Amino acid sequence: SIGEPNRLLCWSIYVTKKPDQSEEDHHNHVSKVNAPMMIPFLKKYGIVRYTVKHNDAYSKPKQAALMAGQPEENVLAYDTVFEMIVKDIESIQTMQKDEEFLRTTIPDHFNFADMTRSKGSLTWIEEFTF
Amino acid sequence: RLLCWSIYVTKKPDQSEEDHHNHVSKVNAPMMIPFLKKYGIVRYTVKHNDAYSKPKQAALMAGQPEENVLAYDTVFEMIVKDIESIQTMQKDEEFLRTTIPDHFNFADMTRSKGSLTWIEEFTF
Repeated sequence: SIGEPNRLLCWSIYVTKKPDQSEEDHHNHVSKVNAPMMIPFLKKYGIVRYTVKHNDAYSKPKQAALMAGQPEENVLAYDTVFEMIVKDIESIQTMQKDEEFLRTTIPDHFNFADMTRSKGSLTWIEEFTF
Repeated sequence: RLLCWSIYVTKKPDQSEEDHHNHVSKVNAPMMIPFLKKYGIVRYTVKHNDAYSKPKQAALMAGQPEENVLAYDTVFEMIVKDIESIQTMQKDEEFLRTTIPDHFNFADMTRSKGSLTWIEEFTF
């Protein structure tokens, strides 16, 4: 019954925006509509931290200057990345079975995500703050 | 707006998972911390997609096509207030002297990627 201790986990979702949609629209929906919607469920299931990472018109010129010289192929091209730190997987498995979470959030994904081109990652992490 | 400098690495093709992640945590990471501190770096997060996380990833993503899995072995995240903090570090000759050759010990540098993003963050 003794087991390897639980390490901090990061659950990350990589979102490509809908083809027709504009960057403004995608990013507005995510920060203004989809984020307030998610906050409640994350609190409830004991998510440590929630980070939304934007690669939009504000970051891309900073990105082009920092990575000048690199081929476009060496850039990760997702419009948004959502990241949730949790202490254990069961937090997120239970939230994925939440009928309320699902009927709320799942149809909203069709307003900003191309699901044929989105990805997920569940990692254990080492974090250092300075 | 805080920024996130993210590097996505696939292990060297003739290297085991065990060795990749051992190298990253024990060799690369203590090499990097001094430089990250010294420049303006706020937070450094190493994410590991190895045999500890993969069974948890599979349980959680059960049913989904394998193509939906992000395939990188390690992901390195640097929070900074400006790109200038990363640039200054990437022109430190002792940083370059030591960290570049170390990349050849863990990363397949044909299949690595970077991203720079601005972040929204809510702590609970």
